[PDB]
Amino acid sequence: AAAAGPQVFDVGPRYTNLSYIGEGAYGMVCSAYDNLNKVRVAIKKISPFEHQTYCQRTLREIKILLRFRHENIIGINDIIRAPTIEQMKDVYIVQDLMETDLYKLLKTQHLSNDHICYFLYQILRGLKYIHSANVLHRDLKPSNLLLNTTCDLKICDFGLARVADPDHDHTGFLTEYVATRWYRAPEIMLNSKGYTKSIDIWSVGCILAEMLSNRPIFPGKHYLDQLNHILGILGSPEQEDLNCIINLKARNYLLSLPHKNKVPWNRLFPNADSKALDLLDKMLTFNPHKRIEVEQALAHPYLEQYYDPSDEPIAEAPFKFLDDLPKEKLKELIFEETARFQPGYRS
Repeated sequence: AAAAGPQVFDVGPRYTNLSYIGEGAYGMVCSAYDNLNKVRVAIKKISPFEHQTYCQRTLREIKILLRFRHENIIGINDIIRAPTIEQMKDVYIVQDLMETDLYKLLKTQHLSNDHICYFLYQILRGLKYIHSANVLHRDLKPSNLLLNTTCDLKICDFGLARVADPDHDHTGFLTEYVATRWYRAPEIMLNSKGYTKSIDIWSVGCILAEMLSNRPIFPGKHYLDQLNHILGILGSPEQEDLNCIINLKARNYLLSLPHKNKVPWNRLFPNADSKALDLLDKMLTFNPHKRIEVEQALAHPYLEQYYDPSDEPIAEAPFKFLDDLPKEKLKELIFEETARFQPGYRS
């Protein structure tokens, strides 16, 4: 019994004065007023119950976000749903209102070196906490980095997140993959399921590059094209790195390519701070075993103004949970996961 330029956006007695925003993440987003807290908040209506995938992504995200508590990761403030499973058709997730995201910002604004440094610091600070919980985000990109007007940055969208599993990371050449193409690490196309922490560091390197130039560094138009963009900049992998790829099909593909030399980061980014480029290089390293880890990245000289490991907190314990559960049983776990926000007992 309240409408937003259709459709039904019914968020109960707490949240007044709706105001449409976007249409992302298989639902719809409005600004609204939190009468208990007296601040404007953001609300996403989620109607995922018709597709098993939507339900998977939704449960995964709610479980992680309710467990995490960190300044640089979006929190869930409230969840609104019907009082029974039967009546529950939609779920509304209430979060802090964030003005913009890095994707929208990069369309129109050039970043100062100071803004790049502070945004990168906050991304890595959030990622340290995520990785400390043994979780991989697996879809970091500018549109999943929320910003407010005071340059505070919060990571969102844990729909493809997974618990790290390096022992089961190996796969064959050209294995299909779901996360956003332009931010995929080279090993995804060669021999990796993206079950290790290094997958996220690559995505952060891509984001840094994009903050430096306002354009994606590796804009592949299709699955294999992505690998060739990467190789056009990094150059042919070195023998040691090629020897690490024991997958014959992936190794022979790399050996089949004509030799390409590295394109120097300062040719690519002539206006960039040289310490930023040194860190860039370390994040965009071909061999994931040689790729910098999140805590080393935080200690890099580029970030010296901000680095303070006592103020870079970690999760109080690892996270542990999947795809085998049907749409019906997923609705039930979602119902249980959101119980804490219910009025429940009222006299």
